[PDB]
Amino acid sequence: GDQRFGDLVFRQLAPNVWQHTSYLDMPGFGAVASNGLIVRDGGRVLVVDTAWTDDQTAQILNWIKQEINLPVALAVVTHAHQDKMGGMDALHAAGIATYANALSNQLAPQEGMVAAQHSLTFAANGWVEPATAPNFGPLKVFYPGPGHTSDNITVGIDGTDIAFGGCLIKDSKAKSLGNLGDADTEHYAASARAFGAAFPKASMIVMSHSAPDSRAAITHTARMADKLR
Ligand SMILES: Nc1cc(-c2nn[nH]n2)c(S(N)(=O)=O)cc1S(N)(=O)=O
Ligand SMILES: [Zn+2]
Repeated sequence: GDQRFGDLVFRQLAPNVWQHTSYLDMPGFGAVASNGLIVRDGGRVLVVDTAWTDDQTAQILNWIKQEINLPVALAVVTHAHQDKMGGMDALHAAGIATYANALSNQLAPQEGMVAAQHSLTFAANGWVEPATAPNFGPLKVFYPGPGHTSDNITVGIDGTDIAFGGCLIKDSKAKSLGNLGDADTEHYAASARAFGAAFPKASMIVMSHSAPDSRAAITHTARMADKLR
């Protein structure tokens, strides 16, 4: 099921969707996995999140070239942390248009990241303003509210039963909400539930640090976050 390519792992989730996995070795802690997505939309490819580094992200582009052999139209990055935006330079060097929440772009310098080249903005209910997400095809971007970070965004894949929660969502058997360093403990539970309500028919929930899970990943994350309030 899992395909090893260089230092990365690729898993096909649907006929047109793959999960990319990259690892960062943390001294005395062990290797930390981070997941993103690759979506084929006809004659082009769309990417959600970079890998931890530029070299790992260049390896994602190399896998796309070999396995799909279609051009990457754009990438969406889900917040200004290393696991999601660490490889922006490799996207830019390749000529790929990059998009992130305007807030992620504003926080990127303080977070030691390079901003995406375009900014997404959101309505009062969390849905992306469509003029800011042109020709996004099946990528349905939703800002669920502050949680893992104040800028965290999520992506539903239209035409599939998949939705990507990024670092906001943890798996159904997680014992904690992960790095809470930049988190909004007050609003986390409502943000997790808002992601679930935005994509109510998504049955496969993809996240940054666990393998794809059922909707119990959303409800369990919300239940752990209810304890932070
Ligand atoms: N272990 C780890 C977990 C998280 C995490 N993400 N979501 N929940 N926790 C993050 S993140 N996205 O930066 O906040 C980074 C690391 S590290 N120190 O780079 O290994
Ligand atoms: Zn993060």
